[PDB]
Amino acid sequence: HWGYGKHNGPEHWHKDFPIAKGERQSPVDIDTHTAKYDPSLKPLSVSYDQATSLRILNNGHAFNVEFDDSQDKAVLKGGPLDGTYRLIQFHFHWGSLDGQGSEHTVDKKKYAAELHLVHWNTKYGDFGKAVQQPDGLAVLGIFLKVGSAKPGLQKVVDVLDSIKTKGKSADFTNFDPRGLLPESLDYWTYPGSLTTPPLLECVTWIVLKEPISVSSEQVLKFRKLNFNGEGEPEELMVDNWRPAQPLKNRQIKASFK
Ligand SMILES: NS(=O)(=O)c1ccc(NC(=O)COc2ccc3c(c2)OC(=O)CC3)cc1
Ligand SMILES: [Zn+2]
Repeated sequence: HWGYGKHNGPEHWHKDFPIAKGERQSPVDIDTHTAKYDPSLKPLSVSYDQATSLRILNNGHAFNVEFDDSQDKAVLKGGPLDGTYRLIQFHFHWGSLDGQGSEHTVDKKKYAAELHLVHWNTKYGDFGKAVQQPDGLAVLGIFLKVGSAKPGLQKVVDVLDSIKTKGKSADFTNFDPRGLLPESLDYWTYPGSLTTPPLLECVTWIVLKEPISVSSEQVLKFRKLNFNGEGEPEELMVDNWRPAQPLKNRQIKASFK
């Protein structure tokens, strides 16, 4: 099956998922000089005060913190979006070394990790239908650099021992995702895709300019997770990122001058 190894990694995905060579694939390099300020972009509206986290799962490619998305509780609106997008899960991508790990890059710079807060357009009724639509998802991407610890991430870090291997899950209630945001909501935006199979071209990408700082110990703990299931040779969950894909016929717009 697909993964991030030499024999099943990103260069192989097109054989089972031909859209991997499509016209709006993600991630991309964000060339900050070529991104144009769009004064018609509105501020992002992040309404997470009623978020209800439920569970954390190691799915064999990352860990997902999952939310109750059966009502409008944690929603993203505004920015480039029309309508209301409900938070369903967040996860990260990260490297084996602090110098790599992000999916998006900024002037070819790689951050140590990248957080994806995944939301689906409520006009499509549930997540499975949304991913079949060109405006079905809005993913908020936030870069992680290594420096000072992020206090709001520590609850995530400390449960990872309990989901070391693929298929393990743990209760994860009462987690506040606002503790993962940077101060500024300035962003870049462009039309793209899921960055893992099935690579569907259903995502409005909203990538924040301001990274968050996490400590070396925090990302160290991400790197102790396993891609494999319990009882099967240990493969550390590192470098679970897809590299930048061709921009093709797309413009990245900036919300800020
Ligand atoms: N890296 S990315 O572009 O942000 C990116 C973001 C999101 C995805 N896809 C998903 O999360 C899938 O969600 C699901 C899928 C299946 C089921 C679910 C929830 O619940 C169940 O009942 C069992 C079935 C891929 C990539
Ligand atoms: Zn992701």
